[PDB]
Amino acid sequence: SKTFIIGISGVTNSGKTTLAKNLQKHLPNCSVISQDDFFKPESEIETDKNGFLQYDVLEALNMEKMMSAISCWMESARHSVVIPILIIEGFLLFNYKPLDTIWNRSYFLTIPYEECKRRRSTRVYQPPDSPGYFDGHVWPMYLKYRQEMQDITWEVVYLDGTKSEEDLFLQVYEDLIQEL
Ligand SMILES: Nc1ncnc2c1ncn2[C@@H]1O[C@H](COP(=O)(O)OP(=O)(O)O)[C@@H](O)[C@H]1O
Ligand SMILES: [Mg+2]
Repeated sequence: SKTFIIGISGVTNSGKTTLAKNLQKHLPNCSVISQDDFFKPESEIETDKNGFLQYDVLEALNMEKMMSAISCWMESARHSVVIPILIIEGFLLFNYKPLDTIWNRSYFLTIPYEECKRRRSTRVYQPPDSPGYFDGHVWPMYLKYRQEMQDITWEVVYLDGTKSEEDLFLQVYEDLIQEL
């Protein structure tokens, strides 16, 4: 019956998947769900005035399919001990109200504008980032999300994504040992 559910959010390229993976390998009976696995097909993505595909919005995501994956994990978690841990990591978690009571802990990776743009440029997407995509869409949708975070009623731990991978792992691991 009992579970421990962790949210890891933050801007694109802030190290969410990396952190989730480092935690998983050190925590027993731990799983990870990635929001990145639940994008709608390209044809269902809206395009704005400037021709920018709206990927960085809840409407780009099949959150019904994501919820069923979380329910599948819970059912598995029930038979996993003869406390199971789930880590949900993704760029748009904490503004999704159906999940607002799920979080036992809530982490938010932050990196500044320049570093985010730098990392984002080293990654190859499907389809590739158009020129101007970061300034015309990615960063604006991020600031909109941070504005939406201002009415979150529960505690969120903001993490500095420019710290080394191990530094971030230890910081979160130390926090978790104290919460579990
Ligand atoms: N602590 C860190 N410091 C610097 N770079 C990192 C760190 N963690 C991950 N990265 C790198 O930044 C990029 C984004 O990492 P990833 O974990 O995929 O981010 P996200 O899941 O938030 O998109 C990758 O190239 C990855 O190797
Ligand atoms: Mg990721």
